[PDB]
Amino acid sequence: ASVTDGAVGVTVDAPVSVTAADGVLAAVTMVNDNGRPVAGRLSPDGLRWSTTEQLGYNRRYTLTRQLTFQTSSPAHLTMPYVMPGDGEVVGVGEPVAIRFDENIADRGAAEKAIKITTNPPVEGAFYWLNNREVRWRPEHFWKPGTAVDVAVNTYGVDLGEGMFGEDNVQTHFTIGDEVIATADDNTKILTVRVNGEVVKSMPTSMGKDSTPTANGIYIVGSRYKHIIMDSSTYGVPVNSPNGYRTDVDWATQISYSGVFVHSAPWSVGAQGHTNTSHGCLNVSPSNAQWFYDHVKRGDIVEVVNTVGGTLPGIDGLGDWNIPWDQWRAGNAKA
Ligand SMILES: [Ca+2]
Repeated sequence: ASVTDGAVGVTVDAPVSVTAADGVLAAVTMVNDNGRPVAGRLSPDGLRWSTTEQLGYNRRYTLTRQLTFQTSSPAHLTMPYVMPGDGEVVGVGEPVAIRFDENIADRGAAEKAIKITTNPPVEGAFYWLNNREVRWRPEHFWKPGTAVDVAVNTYGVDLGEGMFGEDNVQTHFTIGDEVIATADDNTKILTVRVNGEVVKSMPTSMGKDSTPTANGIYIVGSRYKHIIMDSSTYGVPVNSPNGYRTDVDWATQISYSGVFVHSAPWSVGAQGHTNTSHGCLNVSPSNAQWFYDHVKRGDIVEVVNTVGGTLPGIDGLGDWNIPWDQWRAGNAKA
C-alpha cells in the first residue's frame, strides 16, 4: 500500500510498490493516463510488485484494494547536464560535474538523486562550486584505468521551492594514465611526468611579481589551437594597467580565472629565467603544441614555489585545493 486512493502530488522518482503479509498475489496492475498506456511489466518474487516503467508528470493512474491517484504537477523544471562526456577518457584529476540550469534550493535532494559507481570502488563525496554546479571526487587522484558510471536520477525529484528535475541523464567514462606536470618557480621548468616518470621538460615564464601565478593544483580543462586572450573576460579591463588582448597559439586552460599553458614566442629568452606574464605559463611554440597534443582533460598541473598565494578551491578547476575533510563534509547541509 505505497500510495493512498485519492492521493495527489504522488512523486514519480520512486516506484509504486504493493505489499502482502500474510498472503500472496495476484493479479496486480496499473493503468494508464495519457493515453491509457498500461503498467510497468510487473515483478518478482513472493510478496511484492513494483513498477518498471517510470511515471509522467500530471497523470491519473489506477491500481483486495483499488487505488486511484495523481502525480506531481511541478511549478518549475530544471535540466541537469553531466560531465565528463559519455565514452570519454579523462585524466586523474577529473571530478564528476553535474550542472543544473537553475539554482538548486535543496542540495541534499539533488545529491541523493545522483548515483555514482566506480570500478575499482573508491570513496568520494560531493561539493558545490556554486548554486548550479556540484562536483564529486575521491580523496586522492583517481587510479588510472578506473571506470565510472554516473546516473543523475533527477526525474520526479523535488529539488525544493516547487522545482523538479526535468529528466535523467547518465555518463560512463574512464580514467587514463596519470599525467602530472609540475611548474616549479625554483627552476622555471615545467616537468611532465607519466605514472611518476619524466617524459618532457619545458622552460617556462610564469606570472611576474605583481601578477604572479598562484601555487596549487590545477585541473586541465579545454584546449584551443588559437585563441584571443582578453583580460576583460576575467574581470580586468583591457585598457587598465594589468589588462591585455593577446592572440595565442596552442592554449590549454588550467583555471577559470584565466591561467593557460600556451605558446609565447615573445618570452622565449625569459623562459627558464624570468617571470614576465600576467599569470599564464608561457612556453615555447613547440612545447606548447606538444602540451596541447599530449595533455588531456583532467590531467594535472601543479604550480609550486611562486611568490603568489594559492588557487581558490572554487575557481572551477581548483577542486583539489580544498582539503579532504572539508570537501567530504560538503556544503549541501550544515
Ligand atoms: Ca526549466
